[PDB]
Amino acid sequence: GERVFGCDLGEHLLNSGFEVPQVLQSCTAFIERYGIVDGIYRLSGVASNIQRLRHEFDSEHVPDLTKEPYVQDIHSVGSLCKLYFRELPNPLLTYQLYEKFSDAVSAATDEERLIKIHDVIQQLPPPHYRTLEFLMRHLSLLADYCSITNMHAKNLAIVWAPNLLRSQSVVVEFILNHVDVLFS
Repeated sequence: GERVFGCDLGEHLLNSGFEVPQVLQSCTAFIERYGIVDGIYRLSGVASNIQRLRHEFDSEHVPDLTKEPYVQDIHSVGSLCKLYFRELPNPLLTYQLYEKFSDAVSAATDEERLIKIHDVIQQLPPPHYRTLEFLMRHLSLLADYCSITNMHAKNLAIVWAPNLLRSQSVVVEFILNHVDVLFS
């Protein structure tokens, strides 16, 4: 189409043919291999570096992040990944389900929260469902490395939630902590 950043997620995936966005695949693949570092997603890239990457991906060009000059500035990749989500015109968790997600996590026990959160996730439209599963599995994998990155699930969810769920980090942390059962 005409652009990637700011394009509705469903429209973008209809256009590209990918299960989840190429930019998400590229950023996560890079981070999982080369970005297992202190402060992943906490620290930020240099703005000029983020805008360069944005401009490339926004043209549907896939830059080779694993080669210089990209391979050095890990945090521009993490920043870019978050920014893709921040610019979606309908957030990842969707406007339609925003209140249901909040209410779900407000249940009194983890069992009831699990059931209620599950029921909300199951009504996400397919492009949102697939993209959320892929992101949550990436952040769960990263949380395994928390002794290196100093990024536990709680802090991953705090940095991420504003980009994903808007009209909150409790909802995102709960999904992250239960990704295997919620996407089984």
